[PDB]
Amino acid sequence: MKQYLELMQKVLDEGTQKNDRTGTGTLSIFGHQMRFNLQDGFPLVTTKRCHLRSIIHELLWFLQGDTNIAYLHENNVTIWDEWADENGDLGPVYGKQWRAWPTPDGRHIDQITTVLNQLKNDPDSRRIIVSAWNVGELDKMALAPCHAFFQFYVADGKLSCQLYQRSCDVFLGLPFNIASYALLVHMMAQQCDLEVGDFVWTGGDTHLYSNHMDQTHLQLSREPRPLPKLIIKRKPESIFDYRFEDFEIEGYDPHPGIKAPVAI
Amino acid sequence: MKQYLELMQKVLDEGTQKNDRTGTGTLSIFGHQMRFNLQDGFPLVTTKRCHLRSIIHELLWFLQGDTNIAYLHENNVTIWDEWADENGDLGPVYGKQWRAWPTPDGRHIDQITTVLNQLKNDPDSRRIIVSAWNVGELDKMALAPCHAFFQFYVADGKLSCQLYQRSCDVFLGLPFNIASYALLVHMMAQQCDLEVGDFVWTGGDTHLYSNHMDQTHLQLSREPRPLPKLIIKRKPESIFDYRFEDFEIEGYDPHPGIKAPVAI
Ligand SMILES: Nc1nc(N)c2c(n1)CC[C@@H](CNc1ccc(C(=O)N[C@@H](CCC(=O)O)C(=O)O)cc1)N2Cc1cn([C@H]2C[C@H](O)[C@@H](COP(=O)(O)O)O2)c(=O)[nH]c1=O
Ligand SMILES: Nc1nc(N)c2c(n1)CC[C@@H](CNc1ccc(C(=O)N[C@@H](CCC(=O)O)C(=O)O)cc1)N2
Ligand SMILES: O=c1[nH]c(=O)n([C@H]2C[C@H](O)[C@@H](COP(=O)(O)O)O2)cc1CO
Ligand code: NA
Ligand code: NA
Ligand code: NA
Repeated sequence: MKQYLELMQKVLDEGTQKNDRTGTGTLSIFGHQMRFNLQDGFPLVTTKRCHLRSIIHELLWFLQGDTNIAYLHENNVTIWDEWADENGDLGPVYGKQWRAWPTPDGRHIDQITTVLNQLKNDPDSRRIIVSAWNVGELDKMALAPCHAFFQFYVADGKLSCQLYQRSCDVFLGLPFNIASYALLVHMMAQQCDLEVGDFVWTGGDTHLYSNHMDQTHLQLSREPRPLPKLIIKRKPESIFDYRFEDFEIEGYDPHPGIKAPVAI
Repeated sequence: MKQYLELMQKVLDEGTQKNDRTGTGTLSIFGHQMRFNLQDGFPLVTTKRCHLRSIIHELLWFLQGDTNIAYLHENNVTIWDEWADENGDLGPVYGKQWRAWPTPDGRHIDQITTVLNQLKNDPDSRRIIVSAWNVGELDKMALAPCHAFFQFYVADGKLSCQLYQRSCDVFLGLPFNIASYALLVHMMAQQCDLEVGDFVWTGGDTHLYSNHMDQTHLQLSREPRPLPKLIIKRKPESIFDYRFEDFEIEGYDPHPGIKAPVAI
């Protein structure tokens, strides 16, 4: 995507060399923002093939409030493998915080249900937020959330969303993270009878790993292609009733996939 | 400031009409980002007179963990009067969440001490974060947090900070928000023996109130003046031990103040 390839070139040209948690090393910038008008097309990177199978199941898993990777296994999804405990648990990561944020007094807040009701009853609200950054449970989480915080917004019948990503592996993570939240905006918009607006991506520590450089130079040599179109084939009874089969990406004609080793 | 006046003009050129909680009406955009290199000067708006005294005291109050306006009144600061209850209490807003975020298992997390220790011991960490968005306590707060989430970053011996402001009153609120976080970066950098880097401001619902329009255009007719310079005159033994008199602002030569009504 044009904005994505501009970010990748900016990190190369302007990033500072950092040592990181993994010992791999990165080039890093701090603070970036991109905007995708979702009526221009679904923002799925075209300069390498990105597989949505795993994205979609993961988002459906988040929405079910699930943090045990069994559901992912049942669908041959392995991306949470490293971090699950001997019983297949990750602790209270995204799904738990989205669906059952615990109050200090033993109650719970369903942030997804709250946002749905805010969009349907108070669409002008400036407080339509889902946060995974539960400070009091970070220690129990298998991994600290990268997509920390997102906010919805309604203007002129269009639903927009902004994601704050505290830490962004530009090569391996960001294509999938953009697609996940773009998919969620379409789902939310459908359940609230809204049109789709913008997906705004904001990054904190935005980096390229030092062993992703050959892959980065290859990708930057490729020209982007027109964006595909997301079709939702069925309107479920609620945001919690979608199925993998409900989604079709029409007209996705990407360049070949690019493999690179993940920093553990 | 150049960046601030460009934001005002963008809301005016690109914003849409929204009703709002307060009944006033706004012109708003969703998603914005701007940067202030703090080595260029202290980013206190010059195209109207802004009163740094309230900004400083409010920040010292936050850092104490206080959420009652009595301290502010001891120092003739009235900016929180409209939302306090009969006893001066705001509920568990910024200061409480910064210093003592309550967990479900009875603990409290001092996020300011946490990020100070991360900056001293693990400055490459990608999760040097303070959040005020405590979902489980929003209903106890007089106002939901506007400057909701911020992240620190270190490169080339300089401390940077990014704020996610989910809701921004551009004319009345934003000048105070920018200066407050810039001051905090200087204080943190002092305590960590770092130089100052960038303050990155990111906005969610970024709006001009309908009854701020004549004031906004008056300000836009003015040329920014040179940024003032912040001098800190002591190194306290901790981030919690600063005093109002430790700060001096040099070379602040603003255009006249512009009065506007706050939306309650
Ligand atoms: N959907 C999603 N994506 C994730 N990437 C992701 C998860 N779920 C959940 C967990 C973990 C999964 N880890 C993996 C990601 C990718 C592969 C992998 O090899 N994929 C292939 C094949 C895929 C396919 O076939 O379709 C391929 O893609 O080709 C393996 C494991 N993550 C977190 C995550 C991390 N990071 C960065 C920021 C920092 O570099 C560092 C954090 O470290 P720190 O705490 O110090 O900041 O990980 C992001 O940027 N975004 C993120 O979501
Ligand atoms: N809608 C809304 N709600 C909030 N709670 C909120 C904000 N906006 C924005 C920032 C913060 C509240 N801080 C302030 C900041 C400034 C003033 C103020 O009075 N400024 C004028 C004087 C006006 C006059 O004399 O008529 C000046 O600068 O001279 C009041 C409160 N929080
Ligand atoms: O620091 C601030 N900066 C700021 O701009 N505001 C403004 C944003 C909104 O106009 C208003 C909050 O109202 P609301 O929760 O509906 O967004 O106060 C409020 C605060 C309070 O800290
Ligand atoms: Na940038
Ligand atoms: Na504590
Ligand atoms: Na003190």
